[PDB]
Amino acid sequence: KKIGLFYGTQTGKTESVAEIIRDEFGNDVVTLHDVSQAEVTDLNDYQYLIIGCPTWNIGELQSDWEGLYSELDDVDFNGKLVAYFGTGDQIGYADNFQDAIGILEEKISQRGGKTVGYWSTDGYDFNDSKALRNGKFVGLALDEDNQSDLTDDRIKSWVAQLKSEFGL
Repeated sequence: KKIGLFYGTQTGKTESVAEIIRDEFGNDVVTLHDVSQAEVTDLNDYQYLIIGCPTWNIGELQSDWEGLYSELDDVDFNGKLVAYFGTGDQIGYADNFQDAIGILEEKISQRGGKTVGYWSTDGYDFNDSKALRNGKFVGLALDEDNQSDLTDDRIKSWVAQLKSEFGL
């Protein structure tokens, strides 16, 4: 009803985590939007947003999201609070781990969005990332290929953090 969660997914992991995030928030607070069936103008309807996008393209963005990216200039995000999460492989993409959410954040904050939900890089083994803001990632970094046993606990901690930041 109040937080719009827009995700794009390739193998379905970002979508399953989006449903978990939805449940952790509860009370009909978050409405899920698969970006394959969304329009950029749908983002304008929320004052609270959660952007989900995996990184599997070594120097490109998830197809569904790749499309919306070009039209992100058509939307004013000033006043909106935005959080980010994505899936990736810190070993197979050591130099580009979670690049997708960093690209998205750069664009959105330029348009006026305020990033909420920074997440610690501790416990990850990678080299670089466009999502790296230096001591923290721009949002929740998940790795189901190497750290699937840490996923639910990470989601649990991040949602508790977002509850405070979003004022829930």
